[PDB]
Amino acid sequence: QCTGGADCTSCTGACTGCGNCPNAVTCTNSQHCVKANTCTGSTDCNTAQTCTNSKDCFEANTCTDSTNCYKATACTNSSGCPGH
Repeated sequence: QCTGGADCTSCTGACTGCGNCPNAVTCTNSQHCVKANTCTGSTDCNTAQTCTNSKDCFEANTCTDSTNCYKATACTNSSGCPGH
């Protein structure tokens, strides 16, 4: 269709397995959800409010299976969250 694989930087919707998006609001997985409202099993999460395996969950309230949870509330097996 447009977003499916490991390369986007083309569509302007939601990314689901690419690695590089333009102005998408969110992305499901991959590595390029920095300016997204919500990053799941991905990374770059400074604008979003949560993650599920992102290595940049700074402004995230929930982060499971991720690391570097700059100020988190719920953390189990993640890094940068309540524990360090």
